Amino acid sequence: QTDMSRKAFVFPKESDTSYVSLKAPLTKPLKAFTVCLHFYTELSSTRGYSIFSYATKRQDNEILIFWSKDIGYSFTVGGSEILFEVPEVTVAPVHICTSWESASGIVEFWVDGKPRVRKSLKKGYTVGAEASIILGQEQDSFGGNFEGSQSLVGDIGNVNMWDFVLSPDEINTIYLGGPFSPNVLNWRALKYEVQGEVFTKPQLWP
Amino acid sequence: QTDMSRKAFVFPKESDTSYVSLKAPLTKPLKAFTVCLHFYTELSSTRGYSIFSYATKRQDNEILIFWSKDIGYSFTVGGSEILFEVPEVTVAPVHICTSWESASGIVEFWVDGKPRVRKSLKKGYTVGAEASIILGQEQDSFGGNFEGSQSLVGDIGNVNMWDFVLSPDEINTIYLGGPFSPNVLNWRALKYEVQGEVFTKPQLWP
Amino acid sequence: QTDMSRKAFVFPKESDTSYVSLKAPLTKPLKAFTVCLHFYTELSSTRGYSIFSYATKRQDNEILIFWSKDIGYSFTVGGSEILFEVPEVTVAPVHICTSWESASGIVEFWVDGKPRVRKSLKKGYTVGAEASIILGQEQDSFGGNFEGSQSLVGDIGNVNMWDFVLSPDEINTIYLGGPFSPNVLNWRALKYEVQGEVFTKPQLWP
Amino acid sequence: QTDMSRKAFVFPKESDTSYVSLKAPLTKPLKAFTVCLHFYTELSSTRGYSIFSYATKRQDNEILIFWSKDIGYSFTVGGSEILFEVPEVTVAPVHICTSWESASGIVEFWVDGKPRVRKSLKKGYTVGAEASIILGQEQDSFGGNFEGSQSLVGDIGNVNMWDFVLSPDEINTIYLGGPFSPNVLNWRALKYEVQGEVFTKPQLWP
Amino acid sequence: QTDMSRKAFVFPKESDTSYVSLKAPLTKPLKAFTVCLHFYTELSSTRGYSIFSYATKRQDNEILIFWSKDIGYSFTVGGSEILFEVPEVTVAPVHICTSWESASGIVEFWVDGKPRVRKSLKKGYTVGAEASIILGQEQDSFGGNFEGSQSLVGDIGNVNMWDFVLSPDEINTIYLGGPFSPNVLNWRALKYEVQGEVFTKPQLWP
Amino acid sequence: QTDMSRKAFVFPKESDTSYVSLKAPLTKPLKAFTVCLHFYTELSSTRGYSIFSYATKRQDNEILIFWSKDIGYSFTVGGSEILFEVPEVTVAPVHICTSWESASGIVEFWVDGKPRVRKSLKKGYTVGAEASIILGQEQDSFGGNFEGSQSLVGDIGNVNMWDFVLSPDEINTIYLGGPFSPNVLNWRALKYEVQGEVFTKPQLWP
Amino acid sequence: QTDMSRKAFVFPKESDTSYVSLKAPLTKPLKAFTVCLHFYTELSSTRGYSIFSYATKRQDNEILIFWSKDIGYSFTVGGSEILFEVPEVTVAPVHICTSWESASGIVEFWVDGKPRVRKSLKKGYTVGAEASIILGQEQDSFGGNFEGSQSLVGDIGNVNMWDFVLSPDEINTIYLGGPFSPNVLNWRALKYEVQGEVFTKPQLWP
Amino acid sequence: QTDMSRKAFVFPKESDTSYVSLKAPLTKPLKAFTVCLHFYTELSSTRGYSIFSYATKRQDNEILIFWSKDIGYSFTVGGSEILFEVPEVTVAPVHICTSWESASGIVEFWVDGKPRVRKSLKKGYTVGAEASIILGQEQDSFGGNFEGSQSLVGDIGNVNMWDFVLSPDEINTIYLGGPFSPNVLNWRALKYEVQGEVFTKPQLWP
Amino acid sequence: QTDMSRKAFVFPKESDTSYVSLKAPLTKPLKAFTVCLHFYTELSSTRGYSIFSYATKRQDNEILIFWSKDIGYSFTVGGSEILFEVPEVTVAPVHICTSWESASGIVEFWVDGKPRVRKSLKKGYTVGAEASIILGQEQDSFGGNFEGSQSLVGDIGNVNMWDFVLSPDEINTIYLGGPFSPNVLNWRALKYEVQGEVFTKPQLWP
Ligand SMILES: [Ca+2]
Ligand SMILES: [Ca+2]
Ligand SMILES: [Ca+2]
Ligand SMILES: [Ca+2]
Ligand SMILES: [Ca+2]
Ligand SMILES: [Ca+2]
Ligand SMILES: [Ca+2]
Ligand SMILES: [Ca+2]
Ligand SMILES: [Ca+2]
Ligand SMILES: [Ca+2]
Ligand SMILES: [Ca+2]
Ligand SMILES: [Ca+2]
Ligand SMILES: [Ca+2]
Ligand SMILES: [Ca+2]
Ligand SMILES: [Ca+2]
Ligand SMILES: [Ca+2]
Ligand SMILES: [Ca+2]
Ligand SMILES: [Ca+2]
Repeated sequence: QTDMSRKAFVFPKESDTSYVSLKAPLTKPLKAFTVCLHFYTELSSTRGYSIFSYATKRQDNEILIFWSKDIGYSFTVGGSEILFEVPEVTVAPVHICTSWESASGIVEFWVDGKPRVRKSLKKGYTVGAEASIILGQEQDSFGGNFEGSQSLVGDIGNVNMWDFVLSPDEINTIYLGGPFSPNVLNWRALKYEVQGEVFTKPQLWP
Repeated sequence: QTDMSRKAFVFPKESDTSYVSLKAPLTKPLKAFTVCLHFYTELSSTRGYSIFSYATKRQDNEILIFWSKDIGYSFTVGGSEILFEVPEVTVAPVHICTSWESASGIVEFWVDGKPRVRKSLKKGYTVGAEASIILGQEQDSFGGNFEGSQSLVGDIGNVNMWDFVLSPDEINTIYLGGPFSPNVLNWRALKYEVQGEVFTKPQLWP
Repeated sequence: QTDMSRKAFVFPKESDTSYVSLKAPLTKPLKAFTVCLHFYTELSSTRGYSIFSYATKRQDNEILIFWSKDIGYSFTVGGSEILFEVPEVTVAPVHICTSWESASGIVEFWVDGKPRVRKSLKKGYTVGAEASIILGQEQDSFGGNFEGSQSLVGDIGNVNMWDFVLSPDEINTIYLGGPFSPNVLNWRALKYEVQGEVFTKPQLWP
Repeated sequence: QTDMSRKAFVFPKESDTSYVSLKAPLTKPLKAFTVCLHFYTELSSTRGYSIFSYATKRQDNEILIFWSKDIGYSFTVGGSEILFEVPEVTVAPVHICTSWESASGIVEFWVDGKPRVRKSLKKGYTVGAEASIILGQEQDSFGGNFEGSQSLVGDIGNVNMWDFVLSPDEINTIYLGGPFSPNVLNWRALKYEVQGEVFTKPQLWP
Repeated sequence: QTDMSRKAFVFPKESDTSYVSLKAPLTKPLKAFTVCLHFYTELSSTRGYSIFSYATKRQDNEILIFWSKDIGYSFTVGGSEILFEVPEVTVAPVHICTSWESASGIVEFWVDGKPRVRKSLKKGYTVGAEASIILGQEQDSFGGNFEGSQSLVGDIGNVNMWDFVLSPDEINTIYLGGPFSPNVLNWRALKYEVQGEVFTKPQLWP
Repeated sequence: QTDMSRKAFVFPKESDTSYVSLKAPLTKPLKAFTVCLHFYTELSSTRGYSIFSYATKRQDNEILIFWSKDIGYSFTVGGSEILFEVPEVTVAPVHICTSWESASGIVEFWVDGKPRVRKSLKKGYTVGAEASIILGQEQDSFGGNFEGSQSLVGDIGNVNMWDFVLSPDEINTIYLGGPFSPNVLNWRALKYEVQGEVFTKPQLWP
Repeated sequence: QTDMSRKAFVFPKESDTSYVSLKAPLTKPLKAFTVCLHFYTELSSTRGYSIFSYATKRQDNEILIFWSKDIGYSFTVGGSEILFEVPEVTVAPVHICTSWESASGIVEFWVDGKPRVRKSLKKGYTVGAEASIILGQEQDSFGGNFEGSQSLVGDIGNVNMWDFVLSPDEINTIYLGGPFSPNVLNWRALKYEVQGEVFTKPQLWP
Repeated sequence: QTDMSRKAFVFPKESDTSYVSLKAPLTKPLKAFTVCLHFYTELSSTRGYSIFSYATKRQDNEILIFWSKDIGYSFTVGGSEILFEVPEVTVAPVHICTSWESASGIVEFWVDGKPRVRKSLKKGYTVGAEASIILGQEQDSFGGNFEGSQSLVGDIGNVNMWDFVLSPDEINTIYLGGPFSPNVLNWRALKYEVQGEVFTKPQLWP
Repeated sequence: QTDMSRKAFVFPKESDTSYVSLKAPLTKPLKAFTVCLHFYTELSSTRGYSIFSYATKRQDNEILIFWSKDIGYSFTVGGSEILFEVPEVTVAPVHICTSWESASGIVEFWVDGKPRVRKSLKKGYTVGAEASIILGQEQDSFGGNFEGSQSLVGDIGNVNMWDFVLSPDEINTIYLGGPFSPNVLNWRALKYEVQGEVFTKPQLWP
């Protein structure tokens, strides 16, 4: 097993082929999820980029967190999308957590430990468990059809996924970094393979 | 009576049907009141929304705390309005306390523990005791005739009401959430009825 | 004598009839003085207003502390006037101390414990003891001829006066709320007469 | 959960009743750890005292940091003790960090950013996760059997725990106060209960 | 008031008659205080002496800061005592602050800007407001019964008293002589009476 | 000589006659100096003003610290000038230190304890000791020819002059007001002559 | 060797001739380096300037750290360049660390202890060992052809160089003034020739 | 060959089996050598220990750097011993360099960059090339017959060996750490075999 | 008169005949004085020696500064004596200032710029102005009867006398050698006569 503790994937150039693919142990479909990660990029002013691409064979945008230029975070489940407008962006490593509960469709979006207002999305939908989870690229087909103009350039790490909505107090722990253990996707117990020009480096963020 | 502590009502979509109705065990018509609440919504940039609607058969806007777009807090008692103009509104959870006394008609409006200047309103009025207290909607009938364009979207919680003007010292403790005991309307002992899509979730705020 | 400690005069409407007259014991002409007060008004958004009027039978602006629109504090003694041009004004209680010495005419203006540059005004003048001290109105005759366009709206309190120039240390103890003994006009021992709609309420400012 | 930054627990009298109990919801057993803390006491010449007591139900001294009078720091894991002799200790706040690695049993003790020599302890052992973590007292049973002659008298704070061995350059960051993310026990995000006479005060140490 | 700034009471010879009485405008009974002062004396290697003696009519040792031969500072409140043992003493001006809080009885003793360990004393007591404050002597009645063997011989100055516990940040400013405003007993505005052989000299200590 | 501690010269009106002349007990020509002073003036946005005018019969601008409108500080030695442009000036008391060394011509300028970049001026020059040092005016003869447009209005004090370049650590303590001994011009021991409307007052800055 | 600790090279004038040449007997060609330094200059808003110019006989820009006007830090290795655009330059002493690893070509750029995003440069290149390191000038031939329009004006110090990439924790140690051991270029152990008008002065920066 | 940069060998237990054997590519008999190393041990006050054991087939103490209890560093070549008395020894890592020259027998012994007095040992002797270099043990045969009472308990690292006398200037760089290239035994490029309980850890010294 | 600046009298040999006698332009009997001088001698562990001897026809010990072996500085006025005990003397040049005031009897004694505690002596006495000042001998008659066992051996210089008590500030400048103007006895303007073996030499102290 690989323990990524204090290590981040570095995607130091724009390309369509540098990416890492993550394997979840998940088999049953998701009635809820929380995903959290650190990322650090310069792109935000220049262009949009894919942060986190979760594609099932039914749907290439089954979970997508997308920075949209001059807009903010696009959050999409099942191809349906909502925006958390971010009007001023700062060159610092940013930590996000995003939780989606099917039963109500409530999306919480958390940036550096601050919550966004709970929006509604895709109430009653079910996320498929058979997924190609890709970091560094946007996939428009199951595990493929990357576009360089949507690649992440820079750092991504601490990528953790839960099959349930974390409470606010939990998320405070994640941000400050107290003890936690994910069950869908564990940074400390990460099954992954790396394709293209991708490096593991010490994380820049504490 | 439910201890709603740590929990908030989530109004995740614009609708004309999602509201919670709060039941006051209130006998005497109000010579004075204090209402305090947290809310968190992004609409402030976008449109007006009803924070707190208190209606009676003779008067639908018997108390209205209303965000008016690009203006700030409308405060109404008995159909008469005053404004606490807010030139710029943070996308953060806002705690407001508002207190009105019939003998003087002084309104104190408090935002996040900071007092606005006292303003006169409706000296010698007397607020009807038998009232429809609606969260999430503005109301024009006794308990209905809502408007989608004025529904709150996002969170409302810690809704406490006193039949008297708290001194500044109490209002400090409320903003701290220190030891206090409402008597008209107690979040720790809320009697309420929920209609439409309204969800009770962990509050996003201290 | 009334101990006004912790209490403020509230002028919640503009009128030319609401004023509180302060009775000084002073019988000997002032060759120097200091006047400190807390006030709270949003009128700065709107118009000029009298903070503090001190009229003698001869001269109605014997001491005037006046907010001049787009300018700031207009300090005039014996009808002659100086500006402390204030670049930016905010919705906060403001504590001012202003002291004048005949022997040199040095005016010191202190705002929230920050000194303005010393200016000379009316060197060699002498201020008459037989005066009418009015809060809430600018005063153009010994007890009257008020203008609504110049009234105070909101809060005035801690109105203390000395017949000598306080030192910088002494002023710091006023602002930080230490012990002091005003010998002309004592908030803790105020002889005063409310007229019209003026209220005594707890000071909003700590 | 409370942010304890800048604050310390004060245990101002010898007793067996005053303690604070820290919650670490660890799931996986600790194969390695680092614990760092600030403490301030004058007992060091009078008697021994428990700095940091970690107890499992099988083992009450599962991690103990103990000052042995006229000896120095006692570091025990799984009930076996090693001494870091300290021929004199001054009346000053002392920052200690101690790391233990199962894979080697190397114990690394740091006092005010100076390492002691590395020593071997409990090579191949494993520390149980379900534990009672106590400040101010020494445990002789899980969560209890405190003994006044072993209580801390004085201050303890900045209690941070990692489930891995910090490198020497990381420990300098802690000592110098650079940013860090404790993965087990986070002072910024501390979950605790207080029992008996214990107070939260501003830290005396920088 | 006298501005004592940079001036010290010199008690150059042993006597039982020479003392300074300090008048505090104090009427509320003190739930907490800070005493800070400079003193300079040879006696420390020879006999005990009163540093700072505060008496009420019911208690001659209401607050006492006493040097005890071969022991150190004795801090006593309401007649109950604790020792801050000073193992070895040198001939230099020493700046002390002492803080006491009723709500916990924590005594903070500060020597030249270094904190002693927090100790417990007289929790829940209250210090009487009507007091005789004497420098140079230890009083056993309200203002008398001095003893020559307990008199201070040497320099005392910068006697500042607060009715509240200064935070450590503050106290550093004190010891640096940063801007500070004592609200109970202020050097820069000292109301005092001298009896016998006490001289006002330039302070030796910077 | 006078100890001017905690006192400032006040130049409360614009004139050409009000100035104070400071006498340097100096006989040997200066190969280096440090001059530090506090001043407080509104003029900064209106017009230029002389801060510190040092003239000799050879050279009326032998040292000139001069505010040039919208430029900032002019520092001139021997009539040759360098600028420390200050793009925004604010109404606050400002402490400057300026240092000149002949052996290198390095000018250190310091504002409120922050150093400007070292610039070179007048390498190898030597400054005459027989000088008229005038505050409040720019002198264009040895001791006269003032210009009202160049007078200081406001306050100047703590003028301390050294015949050597203070190290940065020294200049730090000055700004803190640690103990220091200026050997050319000492505010604790100032010999001065006051001409016209100039007052000694308590200094407004801390 | 000379210990430059606490000392900076001052380049107080624009010149083509003022430089210091630093000697490293670097034997092995660099597959990695870190260079860290403090510099202080006002030119940032005026024009570009060379910070750190390292040349080999084959390549005049073998390592160059260059401020480029209204853009920021030009980092080039082997004549290939990347930009860390800086939109808004404080005039304050700035600490930078830059590291380059051949194996990846990852450039880390750190400004006042905060990392820029990692960028790719010259993957697989090797930096020549026989090199001339110039402070104060940009060199276009192995040891000359300096352009005064590119000279640094201001301070350079703490110039430490490692032949390997420092971890983030090592860089926090450098910036916080912790203990470090440079294996290529050592301010504590610096061997250099001053040429032209360069002075050694105490550093203006902590 | 391994780069042991920033790593140390750790001997955390007293044993006669834990050692590392260093394989010098030494082709020729040594007329001169320098050996420099960092080591860190408590034993110095307890008992003697081998630092650096060089044995040829002919001579088991061909070079031995030995801490003999209460004396200090025993330096012996060819079985002939000189003592550098170290009367006070401390718990700090100690960097030693030691050089011996056949042509003169002058031994330079350097402790933390301080030279001991030069001493004569074994003039004209010639050290054999066929040598077992052992760290952690003192060998009485070629590669064997260790004694647990002479083992190093603690850290050793930066083992660099030159077949020539380093000048003092070189030694300085060694101690501070600038660029150097050893030709007999290179820590940057080390061939070593590990026997028993020996660990490689991050070095504790900077 | 001779400017003796930078020069000291050297008394290289014990004798009862070597002295320098200093002539005071002093006529009014001293109500107060300060004397400051540098001396350097190794006798302090051998025997007592006269530092400074002031005689009148009526009183040979009118002012005596005397080192009394194992005690310290004997200071006597009118034959009344106080000791400033020195715990351990050091072999270095020492600067003392000692000052006396009749009106209070207070003695200030300064050693190397550090004040001793003020001690009372001879209050209300007056020192005779018709005086013989001798350096190098203790005089038991008006200008004679010296004792070799009391002679100074070594150096004395910078002997300055004021008819008044210098402030602490002033004494600092002395010790630093800032500009100062003695009015009783001026080393820059010295009248002296020399008998026996005394030499003028460059001063050893800085
Ligand atoms: Ca897609
Ligand atoms: Ca795409
Ligand atoms: Ca309505
Ligand atoms: Ca409506
Ligand atoms: Ca008028
Ligand atoms: Ca009017
Ligand atoms: Ca136990
Ligand atoms: Ca026990
Ligand atoms: Ca007593
Ligand atoms: Ca007594
Ligand atoms: Ca001019
Ligand atoms: Ca001029
Ligand atoms: Ca070039
Ligand atoms: Ca060039
Ligand atoms: Ca052997
Ligand atoms: Ca052996
Ligand atoms: Ca005698
Ligand atoms: Ca004699």
